[PDB]
Amino acid sequence: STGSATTTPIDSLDDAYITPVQIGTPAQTLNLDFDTGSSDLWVFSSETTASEVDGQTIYTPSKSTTAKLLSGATWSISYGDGSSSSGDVYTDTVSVGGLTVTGQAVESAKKVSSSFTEDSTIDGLLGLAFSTLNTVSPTQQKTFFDNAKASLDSPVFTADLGYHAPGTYNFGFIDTTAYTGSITYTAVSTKQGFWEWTSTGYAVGSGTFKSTSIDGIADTGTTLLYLPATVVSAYWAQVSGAKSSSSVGGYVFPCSATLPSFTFGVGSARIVIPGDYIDFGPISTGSSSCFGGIQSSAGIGINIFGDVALKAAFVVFNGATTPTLGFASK
Repeated sequence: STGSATTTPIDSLDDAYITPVQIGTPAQTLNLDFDTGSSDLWVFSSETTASEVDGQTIYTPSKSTTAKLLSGATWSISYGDGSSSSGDVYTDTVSVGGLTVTGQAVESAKKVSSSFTEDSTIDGLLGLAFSTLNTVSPTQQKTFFDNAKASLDSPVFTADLGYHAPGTYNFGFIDTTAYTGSITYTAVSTKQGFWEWTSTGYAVGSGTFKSTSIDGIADTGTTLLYLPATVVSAYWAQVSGAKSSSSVGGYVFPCSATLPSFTFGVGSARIVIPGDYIDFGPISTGSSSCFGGIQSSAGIGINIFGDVALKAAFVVFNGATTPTLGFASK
């Protein structure tokens, strides 16, 4: 089997991407944030505290003939941005782009933090990291991908995120028309439960490539590119007037600037992020200070190849017995 679903930016900045997901019988379609940095499939639901719902589409298990309470199971998750959610668990039929899993754990939110409430466009998350990170207790649950894997033509999924445009998540096949040149594969460590890999270096604009190992995670659920302070300083030093602002929470730059590209290494291959991808616009409406898309990972504890990086590539998440990651230009 295979699946193929379009993923669409939630706003004009590509802050996140939503992908329609069918849950239950008859289908209830919710728009979920596919997150390769976490491993819970959770949804706004008929159980979510009413004051914490503001425009989201909810899953109502009582209206699904295939829903079953997973008795005694609870979940609670906290994300790197400080947001959180928690609740109880149903199993139900879940389909993505024509690919169906029966008995998927669908984590129903009883509570969500303010950031989720305030984002009316995201109806929940679909985790695509390793199932060892799944938060369901006392019986840990598998991700949609883990459940689907044995049925897939090939044990892979691909992320093809657009810049200010829709893109695609495919399951079970590699669309050889969706990228240019060849795919370069690189080793993954699953020790922390993430799609963790080591980039071979970077360049700023037309500058020389610096060969240096940068361990980080491929995380579709993080907007920006978070890298070591040394690397980030080298980038922003090439932008007149750019500075790190503690009041704003990162690097800002004059909105009048033209940003240089940023290149990252994947083995001997190179992925180029155009300068425009690094512009996150005015810090507040009407400001002439713009927020940068490359930020320091210092104090996160991990480097994160978020959407800014991933959208510059066609990315293969290879979930074979020995997992790997592939990157191609597109």
